[PDB]
Amino acid sequence: TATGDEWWAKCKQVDVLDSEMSYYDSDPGKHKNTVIFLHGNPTSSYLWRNVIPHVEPLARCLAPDLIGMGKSGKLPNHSYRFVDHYRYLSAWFDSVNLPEKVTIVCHDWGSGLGFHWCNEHRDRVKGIVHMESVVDVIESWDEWPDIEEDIALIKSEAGEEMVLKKNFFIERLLPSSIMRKLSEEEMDAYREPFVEPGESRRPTLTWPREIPIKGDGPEDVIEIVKSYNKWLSTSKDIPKLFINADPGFFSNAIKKVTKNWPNQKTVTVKGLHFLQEDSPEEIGEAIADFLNELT
Ligand SMILES: O=c1n(Cc2ccc(O)cc2)[nH]c2c(Cc3ccccc3)nc(-c3ccc(O)cc3)c[n+]12
Repeated sequence: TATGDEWWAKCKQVDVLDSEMSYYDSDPGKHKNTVIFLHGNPTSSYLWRNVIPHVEPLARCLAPDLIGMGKSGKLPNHSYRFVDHYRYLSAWFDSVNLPEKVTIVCHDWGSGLGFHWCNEHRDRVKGIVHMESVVDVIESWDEWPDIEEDIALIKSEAGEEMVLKKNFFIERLLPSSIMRKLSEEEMDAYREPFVEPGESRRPTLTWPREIPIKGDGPEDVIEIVKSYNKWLSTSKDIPKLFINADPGFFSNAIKKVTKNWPNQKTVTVKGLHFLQEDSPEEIGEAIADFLNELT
């Protein structure tokens, strides 16, 4: 239904350091909860468009486009590592009138950014809802989807060609992990940030190169994931909602990683990796119920 123009015309923009980030912000009013939605690779705030209306009745809902993605600014040095994204997203957090306690709803690399933000601002966290999330370092490939060889390929010089020239993540990976078929308006919304070939597509390539593989990953990312995984593994006072996807992609592995995490509820919905496009109403209602139980 809702087109890219329709969605981004509901969004605001805010200067962030040298650049600017676009974001959805629900209409100002009286509200008891503030919920931030973080997408990952290769999507944008558009990914939450059908989830958010089920949470807005009870929360101010923010959804930023990460730097270089959606309608946020492109960085001239083309450097979009995890640590760069966190720099701009942290500044964004500081610029949108957040109350003292927020709930984070995150997905894919958005969960990596959000988990790290929560671990660094533990006093600001009311709750965490996560799905298909970066919950741990990948220490043995046998407990995870078998993408070892794909990651090796994407780290190779063939990565530049697959992504920058052929837009592999948008054109092949994205539709392959959505059970239904996206309308052309929906698929154009995901295309829009990356229509120009070359370095405009750089974030969708840098993101998989950051994947924290023990002994094979960037060590700044590994150290961050290890530290937020330790903290999460005993976060007794942080109510957590793991939305498990069936069949999912990482969902099976995440179930095993977090089986002994305290204060995590699990709700299951139908979907592959981009579960928001297959079960948005179930995902939004679960978040609504989760916030309702918080009070
Ligand atoms: O880093 C990657 N994350 C971040 C992440 C890590 C651990 C975790 O628990 C959660 C999230 N995710 C991916 C995905 C996921 C996906 C995207 C779209 C469709 C299907 C699957 N797929 C790849 C990849 C797949 C083929 C390739 O040829 C190259 C890369 C890489 N990552």
